[PDB]
Amino acid sequence: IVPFIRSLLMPTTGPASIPDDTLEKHTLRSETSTYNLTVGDTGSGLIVFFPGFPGSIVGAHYTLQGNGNYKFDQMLLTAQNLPASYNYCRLVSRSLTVRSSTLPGGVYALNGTINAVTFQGSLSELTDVSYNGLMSATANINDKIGNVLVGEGVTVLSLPTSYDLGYVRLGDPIPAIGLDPKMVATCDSSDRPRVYTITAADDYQFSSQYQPGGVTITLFSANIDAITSLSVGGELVFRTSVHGLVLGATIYLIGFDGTTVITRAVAANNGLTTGTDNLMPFNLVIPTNEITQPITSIKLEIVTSKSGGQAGDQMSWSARGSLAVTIHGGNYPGALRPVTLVAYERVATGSVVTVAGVSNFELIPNPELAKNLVTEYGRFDPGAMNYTKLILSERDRLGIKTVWPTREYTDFREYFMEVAD
Amino acid sequence: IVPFIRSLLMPTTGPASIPDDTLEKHTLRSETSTYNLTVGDTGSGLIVFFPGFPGSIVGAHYTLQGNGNYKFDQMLLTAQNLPASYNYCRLVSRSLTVRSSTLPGGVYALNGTINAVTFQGSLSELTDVSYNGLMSATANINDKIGNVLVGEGVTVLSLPTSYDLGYVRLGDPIPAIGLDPKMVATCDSSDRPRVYTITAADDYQFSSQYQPGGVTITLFSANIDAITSLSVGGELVFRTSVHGLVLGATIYLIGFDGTTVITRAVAANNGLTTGTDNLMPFNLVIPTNEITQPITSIKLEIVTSKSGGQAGDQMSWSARGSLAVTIHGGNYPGALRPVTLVAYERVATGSVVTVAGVSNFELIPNPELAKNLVTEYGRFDPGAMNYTKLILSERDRLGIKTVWPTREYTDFREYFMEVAD
Amino acid sequence: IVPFIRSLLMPTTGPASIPDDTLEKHTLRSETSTYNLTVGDTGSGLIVFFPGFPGSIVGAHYTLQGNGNYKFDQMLLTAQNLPASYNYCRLVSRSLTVRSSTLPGGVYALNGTINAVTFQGSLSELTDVSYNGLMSATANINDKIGNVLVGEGVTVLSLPTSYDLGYVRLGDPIPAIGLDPKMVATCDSSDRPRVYTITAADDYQFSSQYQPGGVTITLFSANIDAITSLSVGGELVFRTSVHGLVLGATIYLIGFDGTTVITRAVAANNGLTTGTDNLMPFNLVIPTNEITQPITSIKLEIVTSKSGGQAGDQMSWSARGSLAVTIHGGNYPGALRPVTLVAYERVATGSVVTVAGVSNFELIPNPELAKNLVTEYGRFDPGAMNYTKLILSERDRLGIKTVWPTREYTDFREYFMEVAD
Amino acid sequence: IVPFIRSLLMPTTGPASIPDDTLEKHTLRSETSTYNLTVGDTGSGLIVFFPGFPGSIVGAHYTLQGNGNYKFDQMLLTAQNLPASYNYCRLVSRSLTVRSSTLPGGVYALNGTINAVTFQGSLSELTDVSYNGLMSATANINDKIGNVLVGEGVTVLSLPTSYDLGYVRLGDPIPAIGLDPKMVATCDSSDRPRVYTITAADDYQFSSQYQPGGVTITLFSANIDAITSLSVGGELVFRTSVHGLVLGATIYLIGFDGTTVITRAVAANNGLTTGTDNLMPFNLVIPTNEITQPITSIKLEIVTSKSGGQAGDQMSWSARGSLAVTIHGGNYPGALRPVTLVAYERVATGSVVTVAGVSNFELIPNPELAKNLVTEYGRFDPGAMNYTKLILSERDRLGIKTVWPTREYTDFREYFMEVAD
Repeated sequence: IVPFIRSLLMPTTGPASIPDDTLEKHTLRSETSTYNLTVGDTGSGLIVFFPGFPGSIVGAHYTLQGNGNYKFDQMLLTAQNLPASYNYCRLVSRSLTVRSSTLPGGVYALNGTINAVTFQGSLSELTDVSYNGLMSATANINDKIGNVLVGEGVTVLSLPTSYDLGYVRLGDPIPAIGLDPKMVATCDSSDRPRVYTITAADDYQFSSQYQPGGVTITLFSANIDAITSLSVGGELVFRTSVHGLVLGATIYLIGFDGTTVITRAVAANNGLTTGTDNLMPFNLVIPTNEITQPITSIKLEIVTSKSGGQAGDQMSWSARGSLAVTIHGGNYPGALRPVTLVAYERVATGSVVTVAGVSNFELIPNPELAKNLVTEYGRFDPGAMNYTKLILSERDRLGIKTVWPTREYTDFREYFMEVAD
Repeated sequence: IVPFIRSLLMPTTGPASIPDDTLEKHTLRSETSTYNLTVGDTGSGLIVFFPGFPGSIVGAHYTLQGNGNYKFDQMLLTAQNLPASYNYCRLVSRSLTVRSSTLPGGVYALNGTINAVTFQGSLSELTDVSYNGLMSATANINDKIGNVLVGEGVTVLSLPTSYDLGYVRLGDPIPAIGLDPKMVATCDSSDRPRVYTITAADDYQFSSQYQPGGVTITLFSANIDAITSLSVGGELVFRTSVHGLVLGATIYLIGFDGTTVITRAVAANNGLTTGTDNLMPFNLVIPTNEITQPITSIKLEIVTSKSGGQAGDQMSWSARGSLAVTIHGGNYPGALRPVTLVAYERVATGSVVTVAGVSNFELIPNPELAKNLVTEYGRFDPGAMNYTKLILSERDRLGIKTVWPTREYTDFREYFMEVAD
Repeated sequence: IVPFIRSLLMPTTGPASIPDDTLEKHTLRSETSTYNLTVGDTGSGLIVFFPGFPGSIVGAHYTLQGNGNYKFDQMLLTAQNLPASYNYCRLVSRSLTVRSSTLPGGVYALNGTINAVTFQGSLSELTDVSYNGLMSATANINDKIGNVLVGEGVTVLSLPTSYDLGYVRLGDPIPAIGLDPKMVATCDSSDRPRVYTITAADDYQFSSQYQPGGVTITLFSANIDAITSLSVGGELVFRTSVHGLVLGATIYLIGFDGTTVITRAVAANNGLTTGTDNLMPFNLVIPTNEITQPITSIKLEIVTSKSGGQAGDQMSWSARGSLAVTIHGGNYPGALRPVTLVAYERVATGSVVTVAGVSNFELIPNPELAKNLVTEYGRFDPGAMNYTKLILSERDRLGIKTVWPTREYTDFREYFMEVAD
Repeated sequence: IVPFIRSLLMPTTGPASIPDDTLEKHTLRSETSTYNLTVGDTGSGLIVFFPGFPGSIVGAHYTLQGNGNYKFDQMLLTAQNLPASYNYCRLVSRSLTVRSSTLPGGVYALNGTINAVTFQGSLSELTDVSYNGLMSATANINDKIGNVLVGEGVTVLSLPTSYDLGYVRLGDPIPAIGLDPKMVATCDSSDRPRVYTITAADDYQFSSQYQPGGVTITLFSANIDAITSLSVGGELVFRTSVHGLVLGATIYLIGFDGTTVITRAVAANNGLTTGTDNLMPFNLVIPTNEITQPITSIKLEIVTSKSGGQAGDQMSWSARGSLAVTIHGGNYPGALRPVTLVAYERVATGSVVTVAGVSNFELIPNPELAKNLVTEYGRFDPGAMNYTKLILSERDRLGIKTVWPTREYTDFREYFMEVAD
């Protein structure tokens, strides 16, 4: 127990039912997140948070490098894997703190500052993720924070991205036996899916002379976002006057760090018939476990080649067609929607950047846990929503930020927490 | 600023946040719609409006013809293309006025009357769209209007089709580079998709003697609705005792005027094996930009033919199978749901029918605009919803129509607007 | 007499002192503006207003043409030329009405609609001046108006663009005798000048083979705004390895209709020395009387040529340098700042578009009129400003527009004018 | 939203309209400033702030050196370049914090103290900029601060330098196409220009014997200030009895660090005629982009030389004449007017000096942004100004400083911020 507003503004307090109209028998839980990330050779890095993620995914750590590129480090998660025990969930509140806790055994460099912003969009949508670039990702003053000393730390508060949302299904494993030992079956978050429609080519003319092994072109590359399962569908129709051409095609899903996270054969070894229409369907389904880090983009590669060939080939074809990437439950707010970036720099190489937080949820147990876990509709307390609405409404005057300098936030935890001690 | 009810009942007033439980940081906007449509040779025509469309599509103009058929004229849209600047949106209120403004340089014919109704369904669902046919599309007296003088004009008011709806994603373009110059990548409205399942045939027997070029049959034709992207999936399995038959199949998407709006090859040039099962998959994905006018139906054509053939063929096969048309975000209310028809007749050929309106939305800026556009949760003012509920509840006693004679509506704009002048 | 708010919201009422802190002995005046513009062959046209212009310039009329170009018609002014009788001035309020009053002797075509917007910028800054393009020039709903019947008309209200502004000096003629009969001497509006700095070229390389008469290139072309006097200054330095090159340069000031409004020789017939630096100064001063229509842009043309020349010239030079266009009193708000466009279309060719309005000012008489005109500081009435501030503050809720459908505006003239009848 | 006083005294709070009489439709924005400056070999440096700068320029960093000279490091700016999105602006409030965040990897030297003052004049007007020299730049006790520990930090608060000021035009780029790729066209801040009139010489006699290449003298050197565009005009008349003398002249604009920031040829290679008057005009126009660091002075150099010459020359001339340097919008308060210096010393070489702040403005969007950005007159709340006046009036008793020890300032953020938490 704790009035929803208390939990909303100070999640470390514990959970409370969200006072909206979504009346479902459920249970409440608090999940911690503790990490001791290590600073890289550059002393700069980036932590990406999914403030409203309806599940155990909290964020991911990337380190910046000499080449100015990022290198995925690891995913930031919940103390326990919710999908393992519950099937449905809803985020009530969340709070996290990035802050350094060490100093290499050979340094006294207070070194370290932090910049943080809350982008109203998906990771791939950011137009600039440099330390200082972040500062202008939003126009909202209460969603930024500049040069906070790393020692002091920063606090990330998760304000609501909408209420009266339904429950999300965690990527819980459904019962299933198979021949393959590594076979996985799960019921994924589907509701409110995101769809990206890509018109790869509209009668695009291709041509290059022969080549042993074939010539390869990257037809397109688009920015998409995904943390959980998605699927590509659609079809590409090819036409050619040439004889004996064998097309090969592969789709790639690239991580935030430029790394290829997933690769699939849309159609390898395909023979093109002169004159007739050559259909090349897409039937991709990428499961969650295969997505080892956030997907920032997708690209299509086509490797054209001919059965014989000399210097005489001048291989050529024409392609028309569009695809449709569908990331399940992608449009459920907070699932991919708001991203909070916490960038640090000048931090002593090797020093630790400690992350600690709490996530509160409304959950529905899986068949097994449901036998010992009682569920109930939320406690009823009038005007709880109105007050929330009022609060949020007057959010900026009240100074309720999403990214706070831990000190300021701490003083707020009395500046409206000096009642019921 | 303007109490939601003021905006709801008089949209020309400006926007206001919807007082529901969907708490999201957003921005408010008003978009105008101005058109000067020209009357055809018949002096009769039809304007189709999508009252609750969550975006820049307001409606479409069709002109009636001698053959008694309609001819699509053009789409009615918002002053600016929202998907270009915002990614998510929600309609707050909308108001439009159809009314004549001219008279050919050789006429003094007051000529012109208007009939209008608000159908609780998709365009294709209308059982009669004739001038007088409309009058009985709904049983609600406050959703009809008969023989309003065209000079006087009519006003279309957009009442809520549900509240607490989430944001819709506009067909905004996602970042992407490709080889084709005319390559398009966008993130479409997906949430609350509409699905039509069509069982094309259940062991349907086909047979006709040979024919040079082949014989062609239209397997089925069904009414579906679509304004934005959709996709057809499924599969048809064929069986045949005959040898060397090559099946060809194409899908058509027809406009409201009978015109073919889109055509795709589901599978052209396919060879049927005697005895074995012959699978014919569907992997269609129709992007929005390709839909030049509302889609009222879909049909499948199969062209069967044999490799040799004389008078000896008696080509025959059997097909089983069902498809599944999915129009993304189709079931989000107002996306396709309520259609308001404004039919006019007896209007002087060549005279202008002027359309003017305002659409108010709650919007979320795209990554670029988000750097100068601040967003906030809606202003909190208690009892705003209740009053709305009350108002709507007592909607018919209060005489709040969706289609008004501009005069009556004008007097209502004082009959409940004579406060705060 | 009339409370400033009465005058502000209903200028046809008469003048009143502005209740700000600019305490100067002055006099009050109302000036009418009556015009009967004639509709062109296209039936479409554009009227440009300078709502806050501190003087006798009200606007200008342009007619659209087949080639889709505009043709300046004439300037819209005050009943009398203020600069002739006063030296200083300040605009208190202004109101204007565009509306058709005729119908060719061979037509009964109600034909005609109007679109109007108030752009927060100079004329040249508009990114689209088409009939429908205007509709999205501002995001403010109360600064647009769509498809108003031309017969009904539109009313342009002039809201304040800032208060506590000083007096502007009218282009009044100063005493002066000269040898030239057409010699003119005046004291212009200077305060708050606008400055445009143009870096024409930074070591720009030029080269083309000989040519009798020379080869001519347009170095640059930029958008600037001016209605009254301006002046170009600066300098271009040239370098050349070639011998005997004679450069010629001219500056053009182009009207809104593409027409050249003014042309001046920055430096015609100039000999370039090989090796040394060749300075080409600008000392232009364009007086008001020479500006026959609003200046939308400026461009520089350089005609290079050689003393001898065959096919052997390969004339070439390099130029570095920037100019500085200074439009006197250009940044005084309303002097060029807000432009209100009133576009009409479908209007019967030959029909009259009547313009009528009133402008109220605070004025200081010239030496001669000052002998019979008594001046006084404004009448003091407490809270006049606050109420104004309050009103303007709550401007959008109150529905106070800058462009109104004359009918609505008329009803407002009671909806807040039903007191003191 | 936030009462102007809250924003004024605690800018990190957000923007609010200034409650003065300058009524203009506008928009409000907060811009951050984050920098991690590095301490030089001397451990001492100087940060120069322009507290009231009406735009994106916040200040500039200089490092002190062994030779006791400063070396410009870089300009301190706003998170985003305002001139890129807005055309007009007005500063509401500003707050900045200089403070160290590191310590070299080989030190434990708390080392570091700060001195800060707010000079009521331009940078070039300071009579002493040494660490301790600053302490006596003002007599106001609340505009100084001595030996604040660098670790603790200092806070720079921006008090009003006048109200009821008009909007300033940002150096926004005006539309323009040219032959040179690096051609730039912009509309600069002009209103309230500063003018320096320099009488270079009044019949100054010059004479020196011949010299190959010529003899060069620096005619004059004066202190002027400029951060944005300026222009030099005027003329020098020369007289000589000698024959065949070719004068060359160049103007230099020197930075705060003694470095030449800009150099221009006023007139290179000029032949002096014996007896007649020899005019040497100035037509300089220095654009903003060329000013890479604040200009602290200007000087004129004249290189006299003769066509022939042996030991026989005794070159001599006489010059009369005065120039007029005009820095556009230079006298708009805060544009150059008050400078706040933050000097640090004894800081560990290599350690970081972190700068962080917020700037709040009232802005007018450029033509493009104006289509999605709504503007409004300021919110009206009575007595807001009076209270301000009262506050400022009693400024010293209340202890409202412009330079605070971050600790004291922090406690003030409760000592008058313990209301509305």
